[PDB]
Parts: sequence; C-alpha cells; structure tokens
Amino acid sequence: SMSVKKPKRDDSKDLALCSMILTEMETHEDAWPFLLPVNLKLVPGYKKVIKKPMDFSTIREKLSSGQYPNLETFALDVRLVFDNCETFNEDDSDIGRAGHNMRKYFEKKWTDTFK
Repeated sequence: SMSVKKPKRDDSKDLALCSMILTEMETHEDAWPFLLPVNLKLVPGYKKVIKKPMDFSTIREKLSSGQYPNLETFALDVRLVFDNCETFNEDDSDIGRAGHNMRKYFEKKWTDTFK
C-alpha cells in the first residue's frame, strides 16, 4: 500500500530474457504455423471467429518497440497464440499438434527462466 512495498525483484534482464525465449520459439521446427499473421483474406472464418489474432512476428515487433509493459503481458500474447490455435484447429491435425507442442515448450522455458 502507500509507502509499504515488497522487496524489489530485479526485472532489468526481463527484456533480454523474453527475447531469448522468443528466439527459441521462432527456431523450433513446429513454429511454422505461428511465424506470421494468419492471412485474413485467404482463410475463411478466421477474421470473424478469432477476435484477437497473434503470431510470433507480431510479438517480436511489440517486444522490440517497447510495447510490453512487463514480462506478464509478454506471456499473455504468447499464450494467445496457442489459445487461438486451439480455437480454430482440431487437436488431431498437424497445426493442432504443433500448437500443443509449442505451448509445452514455452511453459517450460517460462518456469525455468522466471519461477
């Protein structure tokens, strides 16, 4: 509360560390469905159904331009990528499986780097 604070967690490396995680996600072999924004002209149903599209290249540009106020807003966009994927893609599809795999890969790196 006013003039009463928990001890200050060092957040000075968060930007660098989120960038490294994002690099590792970018270079994963199952990243291909997620590298670029879904083409809203060429994929019927996507625009209407997926209210907030998100992809790795969009996260990379937001990261590089100081549009994440903190590491939690960064995680929320990464998770959005996978939540969108589950919304639109059957579990038993290449893309559906890609999204589960990448979500797992992400959540481990997140825990190991920050928890």
